[PDB]
Amino acid sequence: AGKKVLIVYAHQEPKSFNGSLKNVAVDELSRQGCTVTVSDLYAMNFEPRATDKDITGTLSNPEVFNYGVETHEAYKQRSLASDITDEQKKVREADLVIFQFPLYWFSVPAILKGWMDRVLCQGFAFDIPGFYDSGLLQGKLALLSVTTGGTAEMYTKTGVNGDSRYFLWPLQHGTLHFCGFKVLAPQISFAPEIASEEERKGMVAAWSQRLQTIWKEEPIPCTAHWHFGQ
Amino acid sequence: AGKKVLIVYAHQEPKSFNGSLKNVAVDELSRQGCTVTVSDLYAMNFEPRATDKDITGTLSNPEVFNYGVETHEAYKQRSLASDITDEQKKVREADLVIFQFPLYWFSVPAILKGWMDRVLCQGFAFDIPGFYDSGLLQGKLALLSVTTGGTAEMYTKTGVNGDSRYFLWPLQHGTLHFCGFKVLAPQISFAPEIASEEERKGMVAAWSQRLQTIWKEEPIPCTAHWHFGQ
Ligand SMILES: Cc1cc2nc3c(=O)[nH]c(=O)nc-3n(C[C@H](O)[C@H](O)[C@H](O)COP(=O)(O)OP(=O)(O)OC[C@H]3O[C@@H](n4cnc5c(N)ncnc54)[C@H](O)[C@@H]3O)c2cc1C
Ligand SMILES: Cc1cc2nc3c(=O)[nH]c(=O)nc-3n(C[C@H](O)[C@H](O)[C@H](O)COP(=O)(O)OP(=O)(O)OC[C@H]3O[C@@H](n4cnc5c(N)ncnc54)[C@H](O)[C@@H]3O)c2cc1C
Ligand SMILES: COc1cccc2c(C)cc(=O)[nH]c12
Ligand SMILES: COc1cccc2c(C)cc(=O)[nH]c12
Ligand SMILES: [Zn+2]
Ligand SMILES: [Zn+2]
Repeated sequence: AGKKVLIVYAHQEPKSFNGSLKNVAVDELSRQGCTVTVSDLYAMNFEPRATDKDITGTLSNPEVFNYGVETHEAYKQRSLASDITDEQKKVREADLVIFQFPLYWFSVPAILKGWMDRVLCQGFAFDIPGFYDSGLLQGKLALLSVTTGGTAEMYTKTGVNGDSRYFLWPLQHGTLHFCGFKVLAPQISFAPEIASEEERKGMVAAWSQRLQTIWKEEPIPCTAHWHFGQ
Repeated sequence: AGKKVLIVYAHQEPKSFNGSLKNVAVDELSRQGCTVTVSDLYAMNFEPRATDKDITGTLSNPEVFNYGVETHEAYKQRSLASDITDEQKKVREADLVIFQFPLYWFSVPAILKGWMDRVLCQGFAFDIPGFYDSGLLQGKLALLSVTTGGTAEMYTKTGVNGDSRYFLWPLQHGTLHFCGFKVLAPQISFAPEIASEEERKGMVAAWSQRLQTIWKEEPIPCTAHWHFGQ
């Protein structure tokens, strides 16, 4: 409906399976009348390193540099690098944030890890206190749309990779829940490089079709039990 | 003696607590007669992004860029960027790789994420297929030395952060095990910033003491059961 979506997208190749998933999301959400923004990290050459270049003002302690202290202070003073504050404005206005990425080492590619490290700073995304259900991005929805090398069978409790939910923990809970997001169920598109033409088409359309009803979903309970069972 | 250690270190500040932990590791291993090499990622301005610049000369398929494929072929045809192959030589020669970093979003800082993404390429670290135990770095030891913001109590199974072992899974299992490493128990230095001066000394001194008999240690069983089970 009347909602803003930010898609944070992390793939080098527009003709990729990730690129297709990002474009069907843009096409489907735009069809519904949503306001849609994409941060295409590699095309923006997004800086992933957390450095002292991310602060442009007088440092709180120029003798011993502490990235988290300095960026928290910079956020309050408005002295963060503008690439960071550009992304913060997108996130502040968004009702839903979708992350579209290939799994790299059971996690996000580094360029996207750098977006989380630098954009989700203290004062903007959380405060101490003001995290988990009290995070500063409360009200907002987030969803991981992930592609894998490994097959769905590999990513089971007794498969070699363990259950797919296990590698979701640091991203869903440690990052998105910590910032206050409600987490929608992940979209995992398994092993598209191995899959047939028709399985690949089906995976694209399953995503497109789920997006038709995304505003009707409830978030997951983003708890240890959900991720690990027991 | 004779062992080679590589320390891959990811902190911006030489006077940091991470910096102190890296420096006692160098002091202690050097005292024992070990060959020691440090990759100081921030001081190297190490590139974290996985891009086509990682291949020199010409591409295996310059119409559709697939990073895994292109870097696999580059590795085989000795055509990877020299920042990558410089790291790979350090890893190839090392008996033990220590990673020293502050926890960022239940994981490694993006600069060290990019080291894993770009250094541990197919053909070097693992083959498809050719992993976990068919994994090309077998024989090597790896150890995560992590500092946290949250206290040990926060990091228990019913604490807000969940168990420490839960965030360890993508690094120890999805990355280090997958590559063939035997994984030594993690060194976790919980919450240095909230001091005291004496307890901080204590944590530096336990790390130094542990490194005294590091070569006597048995690896962990790097299993779903160790990370999640009872
Ligand atoms: C550094 C690194 C670390 C990795 N770590 C892991 C890991 O820990 N665990 C794991 O499982 N995997 C891992 N992988 C594998 C990685 O997750 C997969 O290679 C990636 O998820 C595949 O997605 P893709 O977009 O690149 O696929 P592509 O190679 O782009 O897609 C496969 C095929 O789909 C085709 N296609 C594109 N669009 C469409 C469409 N509209 N309809 C039909 N077909 C289409 C493409 O043309 C291509 O033929 C790793 C890879 C790298 C490089
Ligand atoms: C982007 C980001 C994401 C984060 N995500 C998480 C997360 O997911 N989970 C989490 O728990 N935390 C997280 N943190 C917090 C982070 O892990 C801690 O801030 C960090 O681990 C502190 O380690 P440090 O080396 O920077 O401590 P420092 O601030 O460098 O130092 C601690 C104290 O020890 C002093 N010191 C240095 N050397 C010695 C010495 N030899 N003896 C005694 N004292 C010494 C220092 O001067 C300082 O006073 C995050 C931080 C950031 C910026
Ligand atoms: C290309 O596929 C891959 C590349 C790198 C790592 C993995 C892991 C850790 C599991 C998996 O199933 N596939 C992988
Ligand atoms: C400054 O401390 C922190 C910064 C950013 C994230 C965390 C998380 C996820 C848990 C925690 O205990 N502390 C954190
Ligand atoms: Zn959660
Ligand atoms: Zn394992």
